[PDB]
Amino acid sequence: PDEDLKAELAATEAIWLLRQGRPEEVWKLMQRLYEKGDPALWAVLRALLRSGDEIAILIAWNFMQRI
Amino acid sequence: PDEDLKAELAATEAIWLLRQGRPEEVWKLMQRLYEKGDPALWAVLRALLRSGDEIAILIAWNFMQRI
Amino acid sequence: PDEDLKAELAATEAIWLLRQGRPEEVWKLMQRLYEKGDPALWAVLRALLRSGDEIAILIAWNFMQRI
Amino acid sequence: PDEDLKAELAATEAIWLLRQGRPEEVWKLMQRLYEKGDPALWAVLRALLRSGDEIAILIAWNFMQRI
Amino acid sequence: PDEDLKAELAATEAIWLLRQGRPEEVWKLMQRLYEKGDPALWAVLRALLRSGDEIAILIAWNFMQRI
Amino acid sequence: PDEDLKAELAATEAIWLLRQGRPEEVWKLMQRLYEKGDPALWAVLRALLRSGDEIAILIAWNFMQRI
Amino acid sequence: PDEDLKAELAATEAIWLLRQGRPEEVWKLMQRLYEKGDPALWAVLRALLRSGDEIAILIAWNFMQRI
Amino acid sequence: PDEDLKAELAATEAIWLLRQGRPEEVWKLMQRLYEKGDPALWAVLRALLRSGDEIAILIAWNFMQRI
Amino acid sequence: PDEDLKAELAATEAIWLLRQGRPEEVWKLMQRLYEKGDPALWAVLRALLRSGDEIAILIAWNFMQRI
Amino acid sequence: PDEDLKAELAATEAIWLLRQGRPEEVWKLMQRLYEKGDPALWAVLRALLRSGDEIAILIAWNFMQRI
Amino acid sequence: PDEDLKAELAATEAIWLLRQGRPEEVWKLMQRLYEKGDPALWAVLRALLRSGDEIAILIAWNFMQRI
Amino acid sequence: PDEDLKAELAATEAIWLLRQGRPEEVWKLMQRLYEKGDPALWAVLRALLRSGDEIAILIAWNFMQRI
Amino acid sequence: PDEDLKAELAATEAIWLLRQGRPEEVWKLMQRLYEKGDPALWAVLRALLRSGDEIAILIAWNFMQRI
Amino acid sequence: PDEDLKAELAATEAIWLLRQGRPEEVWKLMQRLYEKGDPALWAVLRALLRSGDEIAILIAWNFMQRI
Repeated sequence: PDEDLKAELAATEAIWLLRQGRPEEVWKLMQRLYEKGDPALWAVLRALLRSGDEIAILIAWNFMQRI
Repeated sequence: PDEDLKAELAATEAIWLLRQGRPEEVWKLMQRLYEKGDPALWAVLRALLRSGDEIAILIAWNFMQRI
Repeated sequence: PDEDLKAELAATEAIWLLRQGRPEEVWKLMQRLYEKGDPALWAVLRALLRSGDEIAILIAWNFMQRI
Repeated sequence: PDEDLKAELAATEAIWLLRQGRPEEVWKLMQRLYEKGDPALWAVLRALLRSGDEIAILIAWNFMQRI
Repeated sequence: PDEDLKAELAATEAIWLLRQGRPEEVWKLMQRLYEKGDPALWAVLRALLRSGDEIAILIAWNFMQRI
Repeated sequence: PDEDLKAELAATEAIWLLRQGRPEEVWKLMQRLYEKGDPALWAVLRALLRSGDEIAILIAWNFMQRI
Repeated sequence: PDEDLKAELAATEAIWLLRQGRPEEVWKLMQRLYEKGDPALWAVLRALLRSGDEIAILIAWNFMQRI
Repeated sequence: PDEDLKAELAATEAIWLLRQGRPEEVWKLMQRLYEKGDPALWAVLRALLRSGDEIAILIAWNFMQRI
Repeated sequence: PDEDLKAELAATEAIWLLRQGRPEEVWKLMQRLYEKGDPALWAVLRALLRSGDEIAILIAWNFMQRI
Repeated sequence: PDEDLKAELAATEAIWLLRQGRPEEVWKLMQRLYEKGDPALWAVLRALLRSGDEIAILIAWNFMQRI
Repeated sequence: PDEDLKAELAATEAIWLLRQGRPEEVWKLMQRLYEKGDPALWAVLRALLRSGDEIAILIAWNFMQRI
Repeated sequence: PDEDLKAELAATEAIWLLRQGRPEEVWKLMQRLYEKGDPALWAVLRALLRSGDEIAILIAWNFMQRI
Repeated sequence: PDEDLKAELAATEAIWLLRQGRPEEVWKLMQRLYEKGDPALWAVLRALLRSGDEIAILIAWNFMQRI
Repeated sequence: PDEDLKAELAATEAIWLLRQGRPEEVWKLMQRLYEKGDPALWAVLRALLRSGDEIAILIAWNFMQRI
């Protein structure tokens, strides 16, 4: 399932950007995934919610509140 | 009470879709239940809230916020 | 795998009928599944055997003894 | 003793089919072994009985009840 | 990385204003940072969220809910 | 600092109204404080949030969500 | 997935030959699998490595050292 | 450092392919990284060595033995 | 008291420069504060002395030995 | 099974030569067994590997690395 | 013994390059030391082997295998 | 950061000279580093202060007292 | 058995050279012993393997891998 | 190394003079060692610092403060 690989890679990139302090790029990544209709958006959301970081949690909440 | 059977089946389908990674179909299921006025919507919401899964919980919150 | 969804729904309906006290309807459900050649029959049997209820266990034994 | 190898392979295939959810194919395997007069039938029966799975146990009982 | 120094100073000023009881000035500081496109906004948000103060937490939530 | 006295009195009145079962009057008090630009609004909010009462907490959240 | 069944059977035959004291036949089995390009070679290697038997471990090392 | 992102992605893909049972593709990934001179090869090697999986460990050893 | 804010910011910058490994800039910061007669010099000295870092402690001692 | 007796005798002679300090004769014994195609080679290898002696272990590794 | 100082410096540089993620430069350092006939090569090897890092250990093994 | 490598090497040389009983050479090393304006002077000072050796501590104090 | 004395002396010299930091001389000693056909080579190898020193262990492995 | 003997003798004489209550003679000994450029000065300083006697410690500090 290459879709699962793409989900894993998207979550890895999202958490890396989080660790590098680029919430704007996390938001842009989620935006691109949503615009494409890519299901990896939900893997990114799951990784953000389970990261345990407050900024990531609020990012996930706010992005779910708009899709 | 066939209504209770339908509620059980709706909650089972919703949780199964959740485990299969189809949040979009969970949302569509909730949308159809709401549009038809089916009370099984609340059984689905209860199952989501008690699933213990973050994505399901956020889905339940966001869907209650619109009906 | 929608086959797995159908199996889950069949097992949920069977256990619900059991809880509602309709062994005749459980038997009829198993009969219909067998007539169709539907593999969900085995999911129903597994759920009955693991229910821990004596009536369900005897129903499962007796139905397996005829297929 | 290539007969022991064939018994091992038959039991492995039977338990694999069990894990893959194909009781019909387990039954067909047992039927073929019985038709050929192959002693690996008893290895299959022993593996099913010691698997600890209720469906396998009932399959073993019902098949011994007909040979 | 003088950007990290600016982030540290912004978070220090935000928490100091919090201790001095000026939520309005915290909000104005966040507004200025957002207007300039300064990444120190996220350092301020992180400090507010991890301060453990209810007013700061609500301020952070409400401000993220508008950018 | 008579401003601190006014903050203390506002918080005392808010909590008293809460104990007397007048959420409408708590809301009106917060409304008047906001209209006049009085910083005692934040003391009232802090007292409501730390009261540990569910109605007061929801009142504080909802009022912060509008100013 | 018949590929998984073939992997299981290859590993079972390899470990059986090991228990029967035929390392030459284990090597020939691995050679045949490699010649055919069969992925069951890796299942055989994994079974040998996890067997905990010194001869099997050395066989696995030496065969990986040549493919 | 986008080089660190690429290293993270390469290691994630390598471990995912490992979980999907494609040692051949892990080897091809390492081969491509070596051919291009990409430093992510060492991130892949480190992930394999620390995965705790025997096949990954042997793959890492054998690949380091040829570069 | 904006004087207290300036003291807090001076101490934060001094400890940040310390963490970044710029003792020369810590010394220059103290020199500027002394030249301007700014009381934040003592906040910087206090932060250095309580940092628990040997280099900072010696810097504080040596600078006090000249003012 | 006189083959098992020959394997036992070969392993006994190999370990005795080991205790007598004649690694050259152990190597020559293994060479003769390999040249004749005698399966007792593997019994000797197993005895060396399980002897717990470093020299015997290295001898076994090096000899397997050439057959 | 300036030879001991040079050995210490070579080992420090090797471990630093290891921490900086430059295995290629560790290999080049070892190659230069070997080419010049410098005994600090063995200090580097010892430091790599006792570092407890898997990549360094494999580097040390592979380099000793070629000199 | 080759500056960090130079700092590491300077601290290693300083501590080695300390072990060799050459305080004069430690002082000369610090003098050269100061004359060149090399920031590795502070790494040397930190290593001396954390060495736990009384002579090194006094050397560090006395040298900081003159720069 | 004067050959046992020669083995003891060879092992003592090898371990002494090891303690003196001369791996090249250990290798040359092993080379001379091998060239002359002296059985003390195996005593040297055993002493190196049981020394517990990583460099000695690698030396023993590599030298056995060539004779 | 007769230099080490001379260092030992200088430290012994210094500590003996300390026990005899002649700090002036300790100071004169240090002065002579410094004037002649003898490295035994540092052995004397080390012995004084590690003696645990307050007068010796202050003597060592004050003398290091002048060389």
